[PDB]
Amino acid sequence: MKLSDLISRWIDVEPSKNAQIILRDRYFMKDLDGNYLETKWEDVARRVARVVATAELLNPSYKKNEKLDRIKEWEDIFFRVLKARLFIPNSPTLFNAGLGVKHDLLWKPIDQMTLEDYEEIYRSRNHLHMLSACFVVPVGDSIEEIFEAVKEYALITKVGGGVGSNFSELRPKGSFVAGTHGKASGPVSFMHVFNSAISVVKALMGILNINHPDIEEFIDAKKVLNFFNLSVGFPMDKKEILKLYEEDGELELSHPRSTIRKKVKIRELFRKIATNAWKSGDPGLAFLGEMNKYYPLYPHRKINSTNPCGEIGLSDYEACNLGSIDVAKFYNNGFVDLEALQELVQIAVRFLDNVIDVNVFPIDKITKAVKESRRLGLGIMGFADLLYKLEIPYNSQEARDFAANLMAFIALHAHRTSYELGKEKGNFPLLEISRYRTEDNFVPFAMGMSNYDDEIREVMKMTKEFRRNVALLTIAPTGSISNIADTSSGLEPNFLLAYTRFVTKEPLLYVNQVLREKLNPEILKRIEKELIEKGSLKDIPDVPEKIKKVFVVALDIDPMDHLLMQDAFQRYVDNNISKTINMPQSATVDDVLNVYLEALRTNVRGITVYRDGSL
Amino acid sequence: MKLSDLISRWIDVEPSKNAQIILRDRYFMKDLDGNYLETKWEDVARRVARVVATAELLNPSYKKNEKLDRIKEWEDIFFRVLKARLFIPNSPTLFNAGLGVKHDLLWKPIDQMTLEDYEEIYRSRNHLHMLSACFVVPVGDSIEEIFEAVKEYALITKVGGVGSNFSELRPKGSFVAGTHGKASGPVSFMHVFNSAISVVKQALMGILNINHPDIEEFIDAKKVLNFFNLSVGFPMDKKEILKLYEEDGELELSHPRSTIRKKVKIRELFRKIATNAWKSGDPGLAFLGEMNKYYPLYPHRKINSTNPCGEIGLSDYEACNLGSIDVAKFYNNGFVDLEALQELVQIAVRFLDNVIDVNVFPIDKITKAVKESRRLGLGIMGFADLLYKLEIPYNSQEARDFAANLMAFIALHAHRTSYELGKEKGNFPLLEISRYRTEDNFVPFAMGMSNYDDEIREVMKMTKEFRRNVALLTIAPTGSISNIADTSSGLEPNFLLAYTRFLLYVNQVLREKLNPEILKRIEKELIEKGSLKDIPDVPEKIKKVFVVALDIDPMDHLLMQDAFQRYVDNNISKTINMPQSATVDDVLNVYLEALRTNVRGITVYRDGSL
Ligand SMILES: Nc1ncnc2c1ncn2[C@H]1C[C@H](O)[C@@H](COP(=O)(O)OP(=O)(O)OP(=O)(O)O)O1
Ligand SMILES: Nc1ncnc2c1ncn2[C@H]1C[C@H](O)[C@@H](COP(=O)(O)OP(=O)(O)OP(=O)(O)O)O1
Ligand SMILES: O=c1ccn([C@@H]2O[C@H](COP(=O)(O)OP(=O)(O)O)[C@@H](O)[C@H]2O)c(=O)[nH]1
Ligand SMILES: O=c1ccn([C@@H]2O[C@H](COP(=O)(O)OP(=O)(O)O)[C@@H](O)[C@H]2O)c(=O)[nH]1
Ligand SMILES: [Mg+2]
Ligand SMILES: [Mg+2]
Repeated sequence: MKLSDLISRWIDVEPSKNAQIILRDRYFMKDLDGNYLETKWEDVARRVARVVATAELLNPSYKKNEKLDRIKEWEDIFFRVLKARLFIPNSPTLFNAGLGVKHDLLWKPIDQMTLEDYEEIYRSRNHLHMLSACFVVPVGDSIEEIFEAVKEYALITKVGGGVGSNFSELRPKGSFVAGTHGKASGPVSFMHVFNSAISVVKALMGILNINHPDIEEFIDAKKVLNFFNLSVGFPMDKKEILKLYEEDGELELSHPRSTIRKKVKIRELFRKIATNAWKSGDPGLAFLGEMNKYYPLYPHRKINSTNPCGEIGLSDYEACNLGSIDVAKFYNNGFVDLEALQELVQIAVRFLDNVIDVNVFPIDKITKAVKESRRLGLGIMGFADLLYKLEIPYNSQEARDFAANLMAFIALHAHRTSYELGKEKGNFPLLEISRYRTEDNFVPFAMGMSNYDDEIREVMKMTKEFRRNVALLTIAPTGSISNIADTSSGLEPNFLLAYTRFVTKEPLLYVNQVLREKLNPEILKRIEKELIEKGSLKDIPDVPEKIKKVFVVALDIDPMDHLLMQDAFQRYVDNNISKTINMPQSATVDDVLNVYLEALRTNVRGITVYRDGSL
Repeated sequence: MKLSDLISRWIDVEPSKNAQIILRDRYFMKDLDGNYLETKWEDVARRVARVVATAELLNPSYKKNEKLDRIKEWEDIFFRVLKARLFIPNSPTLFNAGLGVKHDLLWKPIDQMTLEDYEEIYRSRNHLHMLSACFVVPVGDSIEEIFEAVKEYALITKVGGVGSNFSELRPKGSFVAGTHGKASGPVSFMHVFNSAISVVKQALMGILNINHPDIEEFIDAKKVLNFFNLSVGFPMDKKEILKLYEEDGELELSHPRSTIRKKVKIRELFRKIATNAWKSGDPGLAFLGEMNKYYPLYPHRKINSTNPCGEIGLSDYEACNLGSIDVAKFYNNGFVDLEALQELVQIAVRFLDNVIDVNVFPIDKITKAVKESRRLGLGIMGFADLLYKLEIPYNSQEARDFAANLMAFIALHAHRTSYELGKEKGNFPLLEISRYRTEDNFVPFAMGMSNYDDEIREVMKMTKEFRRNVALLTIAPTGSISNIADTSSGLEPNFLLAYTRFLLYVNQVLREKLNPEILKRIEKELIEKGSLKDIPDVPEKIKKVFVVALDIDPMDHLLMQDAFQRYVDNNISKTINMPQSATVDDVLNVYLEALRTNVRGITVYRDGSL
């Protein structure tokens, strides 16, 4: 089917009542009187579309005469595509698009739009029209830098971004300084200033490397640092670490600018991490090494840290804007409609590329970084619900293969578009010095799970000359936009099939739409209460097999099947993937370690685990 | 007696065992293995004397061919005055002078020094060569400026004490034309500063104006910010606030970037301040308005904060280096040796003024605000011990008249030294646009309790043409330097006559004027009861004279602060000590009196509080 026909099937469907509460809450614009400028999703769509379309001015391929009706093509498409809720950019894009712009340009009917209107939009974008979500900033070994980073966190947060850092440069607690001669506080201490800053500018990523002398104390640093997610950094190769472990080897903890040295059994270090994650979900693992392995600019540039949820490895001062396709709405008669998914990837990658052009950053080292690489994060949401529609159990193999294929297709046409764009609009500045140029068989992910592999290699070849973006794909958690879209989040399985929203306060008993659209209505009413008490189908009498096997939830799916699904997707994603490894209450410390080890033998770039009943 | 004879009396009097312990712990320079480069107070004195003498390199009135002689004469006068402990610069000067300078150079004999040697000292001063106690930084109403400020706190603290007025920060809940938000408030924002300092190894000043919407929350913000002293700012005239209180009127709380506004009874507010001070000692009162009244650069520059102990009111990015004279060493047969004192005062001013030129700051706008104003903080210590020798009770009008004359004489000669350095080296860049120039009869303290006033008036007039410094005087706490000097602290009475602190003292003047054996006898009781008051079979004359802090009532405390402040161009560190049984009304009563006197701030501590 044609995108245009699918759009016509979605465009007049309004968001549900649950999304609407969310929209009125933080998403509809409010004039300084506290009033409402937007009252319906449609309006937000109009605003965002118009503004993102605006980046077409900067297009060297357009002449004049043509430029107007042209931007009026992209605004309509972008518009149609977001009204349908077929593609949605990260929240920042939706809050801040067109802040600074005059209130009568943003919503006026399109065929009253003039060329000068779109130039005015371009110019009126103020210092809070920050349309991206992920940032990383460094924190060098120095006070001037430490406290400049605290300032940077604040400002990025003011504008609605999430940021992280590797703190491994900070010399250990106890070090010599002069300096001052007072002794170095250590990174775990300095992270308190980071924590305190954000407590007052109303989540962050904090990484320390496994070989830092203070690591043991970091692993323990939330037993506080309540605005931090913490992960343990592995900048060496995965294989190197897995080896050392299986030999019961020892690790040298040391730092360039100190004389503090220690040796620890790596198994014990892992046990310490495992226990704390077992206890409370922190810290995660970040396989920095593995991220660099696939980084076009490594070792010229370096990936040292992820943003708060791990899904973008970013170099210093680099940011990345994201958005996601609801693959659930591409379900056509037992198949994913590839003909409509392709056009939309085409459309989405241009949209996201356009965002960068209309974007404003609090710190122009970040503006620089961004213009230089133009790293995007096209992803998906609604995947679990799509598995539902296709009758594929999440925890299966079929599911992972399908996943790998879906992702592979998207990867393909996403990059083919970075191509057609690097042609039409000019290469991302740093192409030349990238592994796309000086390498040969450079692929920004592992592959090995799809037919599309060979076509992908070609394209990465056609990409030695034309390429708008260092990278293009990710899988975000989509905590909010999957809500807006009425669909499951990112690549996660549904946590529950049924729960109780309270109206604001009344029992509104929500059941998953697809469960409704498939399981018998009488059956449902019987089981409902029990489903909500147990949070799963599996132990419920008189529900057919077909259905318990298809409509699995996160806790129905064992840790390993989670891990392996993450692997399938990482194989065709250039950035990382946000994935919680859910573990049953009855899981042990050993169970966590085993997850960790498996993670080591797969192509996952990080690890988050969550034990049910932990916190 | 000439200063140089005075010097000969004290130069060989060894720092006491207690003083020497302190010197080792934190003043004697150590080499890069924790070995001792300095083992004697004399070494400190040499090093500091020489570094500061080096400033003479930049003297425009010396020809290149007299410089070496002049530089060495200053090192020598500085060295002697310091070894004798007649005058001592603020700790940072002790800690840091000479950092970055080859060792073979700091302590070498003066006879052997060349013009090149001084030049090598001047040019090898590193970024830790930070010689000032007191800083104030602005904290403007943006995320940008708030976190810049925090980084400055970090930086100053890493090398230094700092205060801010947080009043620019829109009230908690305010509209943020920035974004979705609601401004967090000055108080929460101050938590970032406390947290930064909890982590940078080196006390902080936090001020919020009485009429900022968050003042109530502020006043309670320590009923944490464990690193802050807090004060209420009164930017408006002291008279105006007294009137309001007497009329039982109301104060509007507002902020130029908020719609948050509220009315409060000034009395209930004051009583709340006082209630907390009564419990805990915080917050103090900072009479900003009264600091601006005497601020030569007002209204073009403005004073919004003090440093941590409140003794220097400073404009944005301004820093100030302190130094104190031990006035007890000036006692001579019933009198203060005013001849000797005047010479030291001239030296002490040049010394402090030279410290500027060899001082390195960690932020260029401080370098600039200091070069432009050249504010000094010459003060006194040993005042209480002096009174003992003079047989004058601290709690009497006799002491306070003595204090005013004493401080008036010092003020006199200091401003007169400032004229002379103005003439010899050049005026403080902003002389031309200050009230010493653009206004007649301007005086930067209230005067009014000395025969020296007239004389001070005309030195101020003369200072129309030449003036090296916008301001010269303070009275600092002198917590550590008065120990280095074996004397009493600032203008404070001795807190105790005999006491063990971490071991044993016993007041040296009391040792000297008390009948021994009937010291031995009573010594047990005094050491526990903490006063001579209720020990019998001790005069009387001794009882009257040898009073301690808790023997002196709060008004006698406060009026001594008044007496000195009439003759100090900056402010004054004085604790108004209250007995345990004092009441919240006794504290209000202090404040009311504070408002009538010429005091520039208030600190109260009730015995038994914390
Ligand atoms: N005063 C301090 N207290 C605690 N830690 C400090 C202090 N000053 C610096 N540190 C920590 C911060 C960094 O982790 C590290 C480097 O400090 P920095 O400000 O760079 O000193 P420096 O660079 O002048 O001396 P160094 O050459 O030793 O790095 O030590
Ligand atoms: N996200 C936030 N959380 C808490 N307080 C904030 C936040 N953002 C700003 N503030 C407070 C900090 C300052 O006191 C005040 C000013 O913020 P600031 O960054 O100056 O906004 P702005 O200058 O961009 O716009 P404006 O000054 O016109 O409101 O608001
Ligand atoms: O409340 C939030 C949620 C997310 N993020 C950041 O936005 C990224 C994308 O998260 P998600 O897709 O879950 O957010 P959404 O765009 O659906 O609101 C996260 O990894 C974080 O870097 C953030 O700063 N604040
Ligand atoms: O630990 C300290 C003690 C004092 N001061 C500063 O020095 C001023 C005066 O302190 P004092 O005279 O007691 O210090 P000393 O010169 O005796 O070391 C204070 O208000 C602060 O500005 C500081 O920065 N850190
Ligand atoms: Mg450094
Ligand atoms: Mg602002």
